Amino acid sequence: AQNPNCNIMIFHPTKEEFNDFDKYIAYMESQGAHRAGLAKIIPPKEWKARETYDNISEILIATPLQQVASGRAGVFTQYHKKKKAMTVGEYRHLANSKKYQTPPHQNFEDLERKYWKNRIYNSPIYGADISGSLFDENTKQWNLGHLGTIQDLLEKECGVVIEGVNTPYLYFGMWKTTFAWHTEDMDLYSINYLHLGEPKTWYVVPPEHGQRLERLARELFPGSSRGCGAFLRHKVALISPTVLKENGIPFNRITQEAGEFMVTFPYGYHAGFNHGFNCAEAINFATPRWIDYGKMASQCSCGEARVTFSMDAFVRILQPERYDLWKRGQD
Ligand SMILES: O=C(O)CNC(=O)C(=O)O
Ligand SMILES: [Mg+2]
Ligand code: NI
Ligand SMILES: [Zn+2]
Repeated sequence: AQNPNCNIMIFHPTKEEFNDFDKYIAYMESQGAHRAGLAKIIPPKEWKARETYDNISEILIATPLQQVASGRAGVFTQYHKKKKAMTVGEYRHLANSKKYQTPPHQNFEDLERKYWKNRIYNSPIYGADISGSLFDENTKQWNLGHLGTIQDLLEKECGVVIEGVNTPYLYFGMWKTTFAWHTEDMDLYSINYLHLGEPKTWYVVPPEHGQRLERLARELFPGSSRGCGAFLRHKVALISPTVLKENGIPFNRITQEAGEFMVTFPYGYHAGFNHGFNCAEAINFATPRWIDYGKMASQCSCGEARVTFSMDAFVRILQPERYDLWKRGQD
């Protein structure tokens, strides 16, 4: 069995190997990459996502989210308070202000220590989940707006034709902005490209051990667990590496830098934080190997997780018993 310790693998495709996205994903899995839950892909040196970022300040962040924490430094939840709209130029200036900017630090490790010590005492503002793309239309390789759609994958594998669309999302981050522990909707893959700015640190639990993280989360967030049988779908809970290590939960960590892709694999729980002002683009995708994960994915029916239009069909076709109850949650 390849990668039996479930280490995060790093790939360096050549420009030739960068042509066929599906084939490269399947290659990485042949090497055991999925066992980690997360892989890094460094593009060939010849590739570029677009020519310059010199003209992005006019993108609007219609609903910036202030991420307010509750709990203790290593075990906390965050709620998202909606803020007034601002442009990316306005948000970048805010990120760089004395109140929000990255503190002085020695290296990524020192910064990680400072994040876990101090995150809860601040409320950074995240421009998350903005429909759009920063890939040039002329970028033909690994262009996250030109991927094969999940609807088409389901049609190709299973013969069924369904409504829905699959588009990318932009994320504008600042120091301490946080993504809580989650898997993707319907335990899909994700791919994330860091277009510019400061790094993003990721934590990940191997898919084969995801249920160990779930059991810990039920113990650490006991009221949330009674409220919902899949409350990590709410995307609000944080657990630090120190707490994971104290509880024996297998995990890995890695830092993504500008110019690099990350892939998350079906049922790979992940969480993380941004080092400073940055912009990422991400989208969900599927392969044939996902279908069985999609059939088994948990679902939030308490009503909190409230998701996209396109998830309806995935539930309807892959999980027809749950359909009914899950849709009561969404309506
Ligand atoms: O970048 C972020 O804030 C969160 N991204 C993801 O969870 C992802 O790409 O799957
Ligand atoms: Mg602009
Ligand atoms: Ni994710
Ligand atoms: Zn729920």
